[PDB]
Amino acid sequence: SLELGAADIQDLESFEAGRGALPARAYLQSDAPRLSLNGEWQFRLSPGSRVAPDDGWQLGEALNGFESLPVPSSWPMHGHGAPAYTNVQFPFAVEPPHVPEANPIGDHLVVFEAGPEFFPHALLRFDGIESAGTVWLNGVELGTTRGSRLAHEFDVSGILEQGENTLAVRVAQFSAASYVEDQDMWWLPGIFRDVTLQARPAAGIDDVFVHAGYDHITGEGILKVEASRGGQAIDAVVRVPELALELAAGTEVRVPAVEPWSAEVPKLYEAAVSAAGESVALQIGFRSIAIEDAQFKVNGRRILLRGVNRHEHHPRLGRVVPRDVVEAELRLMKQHNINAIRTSHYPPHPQFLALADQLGFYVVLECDLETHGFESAGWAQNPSDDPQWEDALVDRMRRTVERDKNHASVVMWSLGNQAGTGRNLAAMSRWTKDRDPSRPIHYEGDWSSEHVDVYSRMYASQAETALIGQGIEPALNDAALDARRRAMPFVLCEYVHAMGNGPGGMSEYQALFEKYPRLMGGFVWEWLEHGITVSTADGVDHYGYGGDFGEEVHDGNFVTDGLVDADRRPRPGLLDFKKVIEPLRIDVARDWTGFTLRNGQDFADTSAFSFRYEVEADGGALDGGTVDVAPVAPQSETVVELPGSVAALAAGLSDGRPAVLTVRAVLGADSAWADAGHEVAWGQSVREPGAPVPPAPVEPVQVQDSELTLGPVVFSRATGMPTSIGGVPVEKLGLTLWWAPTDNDLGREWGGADERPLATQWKDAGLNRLHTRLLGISANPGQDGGETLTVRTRVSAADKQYGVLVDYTWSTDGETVGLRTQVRRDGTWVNRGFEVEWARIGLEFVLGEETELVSWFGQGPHQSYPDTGQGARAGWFSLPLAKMDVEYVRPQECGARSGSRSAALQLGGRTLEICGDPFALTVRPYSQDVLDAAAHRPDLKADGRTYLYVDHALRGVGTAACGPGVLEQYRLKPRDADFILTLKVRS
Amino acid sequence: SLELGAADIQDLESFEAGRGALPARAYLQSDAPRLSLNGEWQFRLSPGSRVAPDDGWQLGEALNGFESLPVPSSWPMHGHGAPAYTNVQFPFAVEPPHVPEANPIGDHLVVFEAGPEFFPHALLRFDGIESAGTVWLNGVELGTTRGSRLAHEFDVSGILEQGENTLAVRVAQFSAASYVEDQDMWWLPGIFRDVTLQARPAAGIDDVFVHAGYDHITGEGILKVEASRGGQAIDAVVRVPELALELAAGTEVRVPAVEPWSAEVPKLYEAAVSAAGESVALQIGFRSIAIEDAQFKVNGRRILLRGVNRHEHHPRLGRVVPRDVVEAELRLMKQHNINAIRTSHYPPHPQFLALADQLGFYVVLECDLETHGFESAGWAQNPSDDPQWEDALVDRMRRTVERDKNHASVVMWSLGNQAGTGRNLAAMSRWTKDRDPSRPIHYEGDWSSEHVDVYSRMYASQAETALIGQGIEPALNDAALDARRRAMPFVLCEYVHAMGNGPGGMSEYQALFEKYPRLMGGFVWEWLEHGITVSTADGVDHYGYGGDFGEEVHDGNFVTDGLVDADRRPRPGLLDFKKVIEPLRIDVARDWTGFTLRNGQDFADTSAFSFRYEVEADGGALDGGTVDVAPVAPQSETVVELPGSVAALAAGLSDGRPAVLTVRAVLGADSAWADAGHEVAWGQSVREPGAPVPPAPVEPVQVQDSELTLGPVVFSRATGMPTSIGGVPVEKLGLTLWWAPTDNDLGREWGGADERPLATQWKDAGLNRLHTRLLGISANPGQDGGETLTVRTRVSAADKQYGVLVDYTWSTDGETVGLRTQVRRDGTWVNRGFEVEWARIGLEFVLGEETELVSWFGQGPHQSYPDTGQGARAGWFSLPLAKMDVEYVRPQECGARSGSRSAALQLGGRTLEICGDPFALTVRPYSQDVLDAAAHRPDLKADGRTYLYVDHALRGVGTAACGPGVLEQYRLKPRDADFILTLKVRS
Ligand SMILES: OC[C@H]1O[C@@H](O)[C@H](O)[C@@H](O)[C@H]1O
Ligand SMILES: OC[C@H]1O[C@@H](O)[C@H](O)[C@@H](O)[C@H]1O
Ligand SMILES: OC[C@H]1O[C@@H](O)[C@H](O)[C@@H](O)[C@H]1O
Ligand SMILES: OC[C@H]1O[C@@H](O)[C@H](O)[C@@H](O)[C@H]1O
Ligand SMILES: OC[C@H]1O[C@@H](O)[C@H](O)[C@@H](O)[C@H]1O
Ligand SMILES: OC[C@H]1O[C@@H](O)[C@H](O)[C@@H](O)[C@H]1O
Ligand code: NA
Ligand code: NA
Repeated sequence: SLELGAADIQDLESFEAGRGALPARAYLQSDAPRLSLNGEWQFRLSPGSRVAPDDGWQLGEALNGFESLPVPSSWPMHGHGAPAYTNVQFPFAVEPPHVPEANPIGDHLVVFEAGPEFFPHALLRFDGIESAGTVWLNGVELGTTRGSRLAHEFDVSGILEQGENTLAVRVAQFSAASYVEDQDMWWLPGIFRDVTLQARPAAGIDDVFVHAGYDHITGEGILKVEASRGGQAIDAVVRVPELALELAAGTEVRVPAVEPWSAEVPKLYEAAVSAAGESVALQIGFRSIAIEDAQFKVNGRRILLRGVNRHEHHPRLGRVVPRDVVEAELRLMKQHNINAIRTSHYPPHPQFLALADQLGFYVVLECDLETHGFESAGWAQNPSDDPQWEDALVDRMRRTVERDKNHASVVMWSLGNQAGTGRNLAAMSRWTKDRDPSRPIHYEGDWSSEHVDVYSRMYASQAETALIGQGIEPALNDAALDARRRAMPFVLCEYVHAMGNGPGGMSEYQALFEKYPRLMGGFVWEWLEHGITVSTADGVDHYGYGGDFGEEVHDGNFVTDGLVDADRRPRPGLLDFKKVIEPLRIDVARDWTGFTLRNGQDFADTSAFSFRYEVEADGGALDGGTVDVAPVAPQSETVVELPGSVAALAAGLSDGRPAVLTVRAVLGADSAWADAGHEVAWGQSVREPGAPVPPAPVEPVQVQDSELTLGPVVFSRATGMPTSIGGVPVEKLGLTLWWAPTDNDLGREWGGADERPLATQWKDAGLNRLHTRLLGISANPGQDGGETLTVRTRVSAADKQYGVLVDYTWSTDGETVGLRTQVRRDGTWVNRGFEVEWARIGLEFVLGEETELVSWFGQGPHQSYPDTGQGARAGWFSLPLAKMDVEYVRPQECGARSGSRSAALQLGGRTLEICGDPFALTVRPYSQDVLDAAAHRPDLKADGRTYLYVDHALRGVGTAACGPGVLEQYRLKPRDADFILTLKVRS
Repeated sequence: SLELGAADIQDLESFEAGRGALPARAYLQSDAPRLSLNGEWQFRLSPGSRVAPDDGWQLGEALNGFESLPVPSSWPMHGHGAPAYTNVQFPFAVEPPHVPEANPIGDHLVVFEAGPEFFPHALLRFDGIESAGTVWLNGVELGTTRGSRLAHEFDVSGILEQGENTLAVRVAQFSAASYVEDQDMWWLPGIFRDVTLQARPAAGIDDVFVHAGYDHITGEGILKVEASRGGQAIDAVVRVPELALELAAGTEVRVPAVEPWSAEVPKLYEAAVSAAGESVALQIGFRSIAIEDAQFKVNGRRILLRGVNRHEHHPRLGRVVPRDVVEAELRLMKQHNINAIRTSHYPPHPQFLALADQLGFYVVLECDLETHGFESAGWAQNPSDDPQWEDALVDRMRRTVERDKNHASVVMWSLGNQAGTGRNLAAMSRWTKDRDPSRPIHYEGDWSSEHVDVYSRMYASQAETALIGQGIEPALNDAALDARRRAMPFVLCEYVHAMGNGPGGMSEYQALFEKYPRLMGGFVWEWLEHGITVSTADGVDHYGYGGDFGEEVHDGNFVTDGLVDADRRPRPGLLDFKKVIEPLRIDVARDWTGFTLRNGQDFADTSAFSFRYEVEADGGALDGGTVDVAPVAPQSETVVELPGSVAALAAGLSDGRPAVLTVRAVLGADSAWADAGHEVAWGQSVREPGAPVPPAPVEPVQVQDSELTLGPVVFSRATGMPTSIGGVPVEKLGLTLWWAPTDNDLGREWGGADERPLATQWKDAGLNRLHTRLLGISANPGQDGGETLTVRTRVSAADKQYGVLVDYTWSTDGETVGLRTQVRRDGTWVNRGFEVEWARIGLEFVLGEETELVSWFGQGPHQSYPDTGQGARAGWFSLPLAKMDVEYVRPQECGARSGSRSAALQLGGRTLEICGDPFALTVRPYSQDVLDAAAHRPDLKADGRTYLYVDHALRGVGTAACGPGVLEQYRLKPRDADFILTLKVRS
């Protein structure tokens, strides 16, 4: 046997959960001496095990080949190799437990000093190594690590020396464990969480298990704090000063009056558990979880989960998320009405849990297990059902549960994600139910729900969710399993996939969640885009995605699918989500005399809020103030009268003049997660402006050799299009039916005979390449010598027989211009046997000047499409042109402002004003073809023109990249249509 | 009505066949004064009719805007606009008769002088204008032209002036006629054929209709020459000196003994038809065409059509083909055994016909009509069935027939191509049968064959062709039409689509053509690639195809689909086609005592040929000479004994020594189309070399720290691959299963549930991204202390569970190296529910040095794949590395030499020699990934290495880009396999 590296590879191919580590336990704050070994280490990278040197480097001998590297790190974020993104597909041949030859091996070394406080006993702790570590101290092998996002501790007693010590860690990127770590995220090897030396004094405390329940009938807490050392229960004293408690560890007591913990009111009691040689500090939240009457209840009440799936990602550091970024992102979540987090799909940094306890989130704490890449082979060889993997998978669940079991915020344990079904998942569930019956078990992969306590799905349609909400879904074949599942509450562990422009359809889910007790709510996929900061050859920073790092196989921009970008800047979807899930409902009366207020919270009343009103008109705010609202109980409602000055204004306003009344609930005082005045909920009542009044057509058409003039409009006799309006140059005017496909439009809409993505349907139909033929131009008699001008055109595409006849009728009184557009289908819009849907029915004006500022009356400030824009409120808005865009990583259709009634574009020294019945407004400095072709933001370039889109109709954006497409009510099928606009130019 | 250009556009949208032209007539060589107006004209281009100036330019006033342009020309070939390629799809919206707004309008002007010989009567002739011309002379509008490849003449009597004249022609690229001119070719506007002034003397001859039949029973000619002036029969004298004839025009006579015309023996008789004021010169070929007993017969005998489809294209001049290029390409066709031409899909230059008469080709002369782009809408609005188009389509057929009716080479009239079915095609057929019953009518678009005389198909499979050949195809529903069609002879007007590497499957068609009298033969699609010469930014010339000229819609490289490149350089397909269709069959006896000879000609005996033999061995020619063969009658065979010295050599050769006997039929004397010694047919008998003798394994394996040595081979202990063989550096050795997709592999194979192109099947299966895992390396006991080395590997792809186990066993005696490769499937090669076919089972050696010369024993000199290579004969070959490649316009798999038994690569100062049972040999200076990624030849770059492919199995190439894919016998399904090679390095 002559090949090199055989012993290293046999270890990497092991089915065992590693070796040599101390038993799994909780992460505990203790007074035992602690030394962090994080800092600058030495690092050497080899391309695989067979060439990784065996040169005594573990002693500090072979310094050459090594260079400085920060630890913790994801090493490809620091110039060593490259990140690689795959969604489902494995990046290596699927033949478990074997590893590919190209397998980056990273050797890490650090020298540190240990004082006498670390003797006689100490351990070394590793909070995360992706994916396989072998650890040596002073040349002695301590053992190995498996379970990339799980903690391992090694006893160093008798190996650690007083004074200098040399720690060496060989990390393999790929191992047998990679087959059970196939999450949809970047593959990033490294020692990516804390490395800590901890003294283990005699008569200490190794593990603690807090049991802190709440009896909602009596208001009592139920407390038992177990404590152990070396696997044996120990005498220890538990002190909870705020509750006047001093009790023995291991005894259950009833605490007469506790304030219970919830995400809404995250009450924590400081406690200490003390033995002779060590004391542990705890924060105890009293809460009990129950499943009863097909409802998920906390402290005796059904709750509504307004959730996100949170991965750990940083655009420059990879899987290392600095604490300040964590704290800020959790506050950002609370600022957007989120109350729940799923740790997709592995345990988070150990210090995350205390922050969730403190700020208040219901947490689904998920084990590091995902075998999704076996699905393509019908789950053949799936680790979850293979006996050889049982110990490894039970170990993952054990380490997951033991680490985080003391945290009130953890309300459910999840077995993993997309791991199929099998005997080892059942073993993990059995182990967990025996160890910790206080928390229900979650796992979506087995729809029969045989081994879980809630029924979980991902991306079930709104329609199917309504059936489940009513308890009327189709039955499982096994009547006993059906009876069990039908009596379970239902959660969407992933829904409304938030990739690109979207997600559409959030309101339809939310109405169901709020109506049906069996529906627990849902967790958006996902909180963040995993963009990675890169730069062009000219130094322009932007986010990269799959394939931008030379990957042979990858899934492109499916890793940029979040509510916020990788720097935690909100996408429009987050602003809409905040509104959709707002925990108070404010319904303002049409007559402005008051509002109905529903408190949708589960535990808190409305006393935390200040209720403010404001009336705005074109000239600015006409009135505003606060109203005193007697606190409304959870799940109750009331009617609140507004001050008489508000209704007096409504009465006084001349009909047709626009005005907006907004009632908002803001924090009355600072909280831990936002300042006083932070807006939580709002409602409005709008007095809409009258429809536009087209001008009397009293100006005649003047005929020149090559142009026509009609008041302030000049037209080409060769094209029929305006070439200037009030001196604003017009390069082109034409009909639009298409937009640059969103990420959702690039997804297949399964079901029905046509499974092409909408983008492909449009391409095949030629909708991305429309052309216009001029049929004729004629003047018609107007008023008092004036005339109208009708330009007749037909729009179609090369090689197609279908078209739309489009007639433009122009009129003017010399100041205002009227434009009537009439669209009539000429032939059936069917291509390849299927109907061709449209993106819009609108006009594109290409103006020969740049726009500095865009103002409008409608909704805003951010974009809105028919099935989004919940967060866009009625009002007057004004933005610099650059701020109208949306910085999606892959540029795509975005930035439309639906529901507009008037718009004004400042183009140098002139203002172009447009009025209509509701229209969508978009303004860009580059064309739709530039937007479509661009794969990253630096591909966009301004060309000196203004591209102005006025849409009479728009389709929705849906979630077709993963889950439901556009719901029927928001689809735009071909139709005939007519609409009027008025235009004016002010100088 | 205020738009510009309305009158011009109404004319362009006219359904009429133009206006003002003289009646259609023959192209006739006459003694009337003729002046060619070809030369340097003045030219101005506008983007459409609405902006095309009406500035009096027709008089020579508006010189500015005009620049010099050669006429004839295709104007986009001279920097004015750009060529655009579409196959089927129209490049404009389909709404006949309307034209798009973007419609290049080219104004052409020339001043010329006319002497007194052009008075009182003269005409102007235009032999082609694409697509719509309006003609003025001295400011007077003569009329308009429709039918782009048809001739028009205009009377200029009373308009032409003695002295200076100004001719003006406005040409529109697009018109209503574009809807009936949708051939698969470049769209190229221009005045692209001759412009001629012709005097029309009094008492002259306007038209002549030659009728020249042949009675094969008596050997007599049947002659009648009709002559007319102004539509009336005239007295004229017909003189045929070689036949001693002086007769009146309009009288039918029997000529006692004529030598008949055929493509094989194109006998022409010079004749003159003379009236008082004009004489016409003719070449008369006597031949009669008959359909009888379901056979197409000429001069009483069934013929076999060995044909090509000939478009008119030049890579720098467009639709203008210089006469010297025409003459050379026709000789090239004859040099490759072609005897028939289809003028796809329009009449050729008028002077082509005399060349076909003279050189000898059976011509299918096809009308300028193709409406293929209406098929996508179910033929809705198809001009062929629309009454408004009747006059226009009958006019096209009339002009087609009248121009060329006097030519013996025209044996069938074709109505057009891919024009669907309809009443106007029936009208065209009726008109033609009435006007010229001497020629059968062809049209493939109506499979019922109701209005034609032969049954024509395009790309019918070999299987379906065999059924038709036997008269057993499924019946038409109408019993009367079925009886008619079943009694028709059958032609493939297009078959064996010759795009890229291919066409495969030619032999299977040819065997049927030769076996079944009803099968007339076939015309390859197509003679030439329509490449257009372009240059890179660095000045590297190459051919461009669709999309290389900025087209919005195009069909890519489907215009480069020929047997020769646009400069008439043969592709390998032409060399194979020549052999497939060779008109003599030479079957050499295994014992080298003689050969059987079949004369497959229809009229000629074998007296034109010299029969030569040659015996070659490794050292060179051992013997050769000529053998006297008594002339063999058409369709007969004989046995010919070879000189005894040949068999004496065979007897004397030691068994296992290779030797090749080749018998060839060459021209004994110069012909009009090739020189004496030109090879027409050949056959061989091969004494094959013995199988390779692997060495005695008497050298042991020497183990070093990181390498192993086994005689002259060094191996890496990290990869198991050789790193040098005899000092030749080896960068990589591995198994191959894939090749860079050919044009055929990018085509869909219709039928069955899987219609992905093979290239897509491979991509989805990961066959283009295989990786290898090392399982182990071990030494085994050899002989007398020696050892063998077995390297065990597994080949698979990321995210797939299927693989192949590949074991390499190495042995050496210190000079020769033995390599045994064993391949075993591990799991089923099924992906997306369908079996994954392989391109090959072979080895790729990547050598770290450049190869200067490649030599081999096998077949050659050109490439061969399992279903091609008919033209590659057995022998010894040697080529510089560059000449091993094939210069396809889109680079793709090519250059394999199948059937090799030994190869030698000269790499600097060393020669690497390889021996095996039959293997395919390929050698390249760039990798397969470079070949696949390259879209044009300058994308290929040498990297300083040698890529050597040794294939134990290869799949065929088929014709799946259009028509049959690889036939079952040539497909390569996954299998287990083993094979032996020997290697030696000589310094
Ligand atoms: O777990 C390791 C990480 O822990 C975070 O809390 C810290 O802010 C980061 O800098 C890094 O050290
Ligand atoms: O003010 C900036 C941000 O800071 C928070 O503290 C505040 O409460 C939020 O509403 C947000 O506006
Ligand atoms: O009359 C203006 C027209 O210009 C053409 O160049 C274009 O193809 C048409 O779609 C239309 O825009
Ligand atoms: O028909 C026009 C063409 O005719 C060819 O015979 C000639 O060689 C070309 O130069 C061009 O004049
Ligand atoms: O010799 C060059 C070429 O020229 C032809 O005249 C000859 O007959 C052909 O066989 C070809 O070889
Ligand atoms: O042992 C050599 C190997 O090297 C790796 O880098 C490659 O992925 C494998 O396919 C194989 O070539
Ligand atoms: Na884009
Ligand atoms: Na290629």
